[PDB]
Parts: sequence; C-alpha cells; structure tokens
Amino acid sequence: VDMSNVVKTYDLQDGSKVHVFKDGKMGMENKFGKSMNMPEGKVMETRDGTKIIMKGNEIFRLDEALRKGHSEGG
Ligand SMILES: [Cu+]
Repeated sequence: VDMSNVVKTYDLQDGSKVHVFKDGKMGMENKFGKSMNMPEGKVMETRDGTKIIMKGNEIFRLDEALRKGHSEGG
C-alpha cells in the first residue's frame, strides 16, 4: 500500500510491517508493501515490545482503499 495515507508504521518482530493510516486504522502488510492478510486475535509485537492485537476493527482495513486511488469525492 501507499505510504501517503499512513501516519504511523510499526516494525513487527514477525518481519511484517503495519502501516497505520491517519484515520487511526492500520493496514496490515509486509515491509515490502505486499498485501498480507491477518485475522482477529493475532498479537503483533513491535520492535518496542508493543503488543497490538489485530481486532475486528483493524483486520480488513486496507483492501477498500486498494480498490481505487485517485479522485474519490464520494
Ligand atoms: Cu495484524
């Protein structure tokens, strides 16, 4: 995914990378930006030792943006 809509990205001990966008929703991906899908209940520990659980509010928030990406006025 793009890193234009992201505001915070954590590096995961798993080797993946979560791009948390400005809305507060986080797009689960790998550090290369290849779509990596994750269900709810998964513990993502950052390089800080910060445990962030993929919840039903965070699992699929990514694909919807990938369906377009230019104008979008509603
Ligand atoms: Cu995740």
